[PDB]
Amino acid sequence: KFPRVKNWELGSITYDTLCAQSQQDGPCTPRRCLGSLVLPRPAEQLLSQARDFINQYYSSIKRSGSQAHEERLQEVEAEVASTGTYHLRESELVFGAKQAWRNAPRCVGRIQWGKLQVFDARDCSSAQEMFTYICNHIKYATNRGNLRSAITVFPQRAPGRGDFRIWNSQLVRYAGYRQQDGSVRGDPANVEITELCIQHGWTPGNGRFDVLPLLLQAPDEAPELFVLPPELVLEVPLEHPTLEWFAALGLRWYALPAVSNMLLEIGGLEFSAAPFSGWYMSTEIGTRNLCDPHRYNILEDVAVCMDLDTRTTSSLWKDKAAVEINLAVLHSFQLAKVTIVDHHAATVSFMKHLDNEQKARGGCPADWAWIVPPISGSLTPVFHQEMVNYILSPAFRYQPDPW
Amino acid sequence: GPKFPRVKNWELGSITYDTLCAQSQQDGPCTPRRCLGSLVLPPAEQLLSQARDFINQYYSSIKRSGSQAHEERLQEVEAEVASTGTYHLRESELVFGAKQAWRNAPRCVGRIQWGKLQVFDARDCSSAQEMFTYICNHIKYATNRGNLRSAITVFPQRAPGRGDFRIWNSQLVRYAGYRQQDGSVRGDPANVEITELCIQHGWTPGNGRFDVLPLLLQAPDEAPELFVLPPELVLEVPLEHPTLEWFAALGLRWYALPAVSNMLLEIGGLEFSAAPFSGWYMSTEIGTRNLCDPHRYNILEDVAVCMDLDTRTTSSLWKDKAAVEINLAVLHSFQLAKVTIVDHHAATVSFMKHLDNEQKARGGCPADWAWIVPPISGSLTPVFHQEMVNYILSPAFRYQPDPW
Ligand code: HEM
Ligand code: HEM
Ligand SMILES: N=C(NCCC[C@H](N)C(=O)N[C@@H](CCN)C(N)=O)N[N+](=O)[O-]
Ligand SMILES: N=C(NCCC[C@H](N)C(=O)N[C@@H](CCN)C(N)=O)N[N+](=O)[O-]
Ligand SMILES: C[C@H](O)[C@H](O)[C@H]1CNc2nc(N)[nH]c(=O)c2N1
Ligand SMILES: C[C@H](O)[C@H](O)[C@H]1CNc2nc(N)[nH]c(=O)c2N1
Ligand SMILES: [Zn+2]
Repeated sequence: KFPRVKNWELGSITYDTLCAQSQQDGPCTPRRCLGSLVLPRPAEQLLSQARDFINQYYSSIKRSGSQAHEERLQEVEAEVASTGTYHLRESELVFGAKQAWRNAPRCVGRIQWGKLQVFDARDCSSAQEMFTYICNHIKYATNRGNLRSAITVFPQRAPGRGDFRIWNSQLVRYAGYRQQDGSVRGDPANVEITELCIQHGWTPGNGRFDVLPLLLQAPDEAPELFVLPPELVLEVPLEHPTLEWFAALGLRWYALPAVSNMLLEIGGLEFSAAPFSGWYMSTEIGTRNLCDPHRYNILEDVAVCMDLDTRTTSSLWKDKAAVEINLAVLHSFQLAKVTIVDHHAATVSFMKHLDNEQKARGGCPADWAWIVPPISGSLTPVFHQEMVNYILSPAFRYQPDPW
Repeated sequence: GPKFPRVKNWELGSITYDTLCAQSQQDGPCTPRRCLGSLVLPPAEQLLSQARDFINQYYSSIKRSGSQAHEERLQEVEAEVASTGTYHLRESELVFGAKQAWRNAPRCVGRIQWGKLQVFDARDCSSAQEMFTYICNHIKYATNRGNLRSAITVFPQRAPGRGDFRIWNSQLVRYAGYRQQDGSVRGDPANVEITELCIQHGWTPGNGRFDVLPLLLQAPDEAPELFVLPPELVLEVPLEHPTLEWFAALGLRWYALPAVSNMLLEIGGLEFSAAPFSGWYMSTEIGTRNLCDPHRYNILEDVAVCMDLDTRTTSSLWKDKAAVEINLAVLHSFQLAKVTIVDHHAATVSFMKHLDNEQKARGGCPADWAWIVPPISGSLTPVFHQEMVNYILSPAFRYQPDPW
């Protein structure tokens, strides 16, 4: 029943009893674990999810069982029985948003979960309106390099009607232009979305870091193209602290990470468009985006620049190159006074979070493969920490691409 | 589409379906409610079906499934288990089972070599002293003066009532761990307990940072006897860095032969409580875990100081910089001393090749992602981008309780 969770660096042991609160199934079975896979292969229902969430809400404000709680439960009941759905009060939406983040098994920056600026954009009715909301989110979230965690929530999904959607995976991304020989100019992960924009009328550029335009879609309407104001998108030029030649690579990366393709679920209500943003962990840029073989794959260039023996693996030219690249990122952002957290500082904070959560809820869902950084795994405390992964709600989930 | 786990490699975009998982006959630690994938430690009738299953596996491997020899061996096993409670494997069956266990090991990234394993049968062994002889022969052959050769020595199987054959040490070669007066540990903290058992058993302990421990071998129903390994047999590699001339002055060293010895080899229901196996190292086992783990030698800070790095702030990546040089030092000294070793880049690339081989051969390959991805430079190796299905196949290697 209750799993024994152990830390092999300290020898400490805990028991996760929070997992018993999981109402949704994961991909694993007793016959085989599929935990390393990235994606997941009625009034009665909604009403129970709803009641559960309203319960979670009143416990949070410690007025559980009070009159306000009973009344709110009747309100939800009344509305669903009559209309087959219901709506969240703004304070409830704020609570749910923070809970969804807190329960995100794959997020290592959850120690911040309680500090989330929630923008209610549920009174939105057009791509143009979505665009203004998104532009405000960015201005606020970016805050002159002193990033602030924020989420903007658009109109919930409705039976029969189409979903409100942001077609980009993130609010800010660089284009990927397929060229003559199947090669790619820019970010290879964004080839498809870069072409969808062009197909909808965007005048493509020809650089390695062309910030893409947003394709916003209001219910049952073809998406609309919007270009983000260059001054709204803060970027950081990457230069190395000692290798004067690094800058010559002209590498640069935007300061704001803001997933916009995930779905936010609360009390059974589904918000198909709810972009969120906190701040980068340096490895996301230095390791994954700049070094993945299917991304900017610059590992070799930096290696040759450092004059390394890229002739053999055992020379570890790749490992050496990666480290400087990550150092270059940390340095640059620090130099541009833009918020960023290295993977050591980040994982250290997660461990406290795991402790805070152990005492607060008796456990914490975590996905090991995602919590452990892409470089220097065992050198971080999370590597040595066993973790239990299960699905809690409020939750952020993946959803199909709208095309 | 196919009703089997879909597996994707996000670097190449390719897909496969694992159908091999259908063959697993033992539940794992997970359930639809929660994944415990990251946890390290998560009846004549029953023995009969396990054995029949194995025999079938054997005859399939030699392409004689359904034949008379097959149907006769099955008859033979039932007869034997029927009038004794257990049964015995044939030479060729043990060799096939030992290799399959290696082959089925979810946590081993070196499985591409599973085919080339030297199986030393030692089921005749009847004393602790003879256990020592067998082990010394293993080390001698496996070490092969630096050109390591995969091998496993199988001792007598667990018998009804009779005591198990057990090697008390975790590996045939391990360094001592001495608890100090002030609380710290001299040597390898991981082996503090076994070092204490070697002493409670008459061993005259040394006081170095790298003292090779003696072996505590145990024959059925007898207390363990203490055997000291002849130094000439235990090959060690002094570590030095290729350009940091001062690294050699740290006096760090590591043995060449990794030989797990506390694992139980299970074949067709038979349990081999003592069956030490050895291959060769992946540089990160030494350079990253053993030398840099906080609870091991913990030399990260020392090395960082020597490189004159700013250990006051995390964002300097002093830990990352040192770990890299240490790992390179392990690779450089092994290459220098002509001792077999493989870095995490070559190792993982060869494992990708293995996955591709097993896809065609068995329709899948059970793998533990957390154990396959190396402790450093994770996403720089191809396995990180490879999804993996994990399940228990038999024969297999299993953890077993400490004999004491
Ligand atoms: C305060 C700064 C934060 C940091 C440093 C942080 C860091 C991370 C990192 C490293 C990842 C993995 C990214 C990847 O490898 O693709 C992640 C995933 C995630 N984070 Fe956070 N996070 C932070 C804030 C937030 C906020 C504000 C939210 C939303 C309210 C959030 C929601 C999530 C979710 C949903 C995932 C998993 C997404 C997926 O499955 O792909 N994070 N976070
Ligand atoms: C040929 C060279 C080999 C290499 C490079 C190799 C490499 C590895 C590595 C890196 C690990 C993980 C070590 C750890 O983190 O504790 C491992 C685990 C394992 N290997 Fe291999 N291996 C090789 C040969 C063998 C052989 C000969 C066998 C058995 C016949 C074997 C059986 C296993 C098993 C069962 C595990 C997991 C044990 C556990 O759960 O602690 N390996 N191997
Ligand atoms: N630090 C954050 N990182 C989010 C990183 C998102 C990642 N770069 C990405 O592209 N994720 C894919 C999912 C990749 N499996 C997506 N569709 O958004 N988030 N934040 O709020 O501060
Ligand atoms: N390279 C190998 N490494 C074996 C790794 C052994 C590891 N150092 C260790 O101490 N393992 C624990 C098991 C930890 N789960 C043990 N009890 O032997 N194996 N080989 O045959 O080539
Ligand atoms: C196949 C494997 O699950 C996949 O590559 C995972 C591993 N760990 C990860 N960890 C983080 N933070 N982000 C990722 O995208 C991944 N990808
Ligand atoms: C808690 C976590 O399971 C533990 O630290 C695991 C992770 N991956 C590992 N991988 C290998 N090869 N060896 C190990 O000892 C571990 N330890
Ligand atoms: Zn699992």
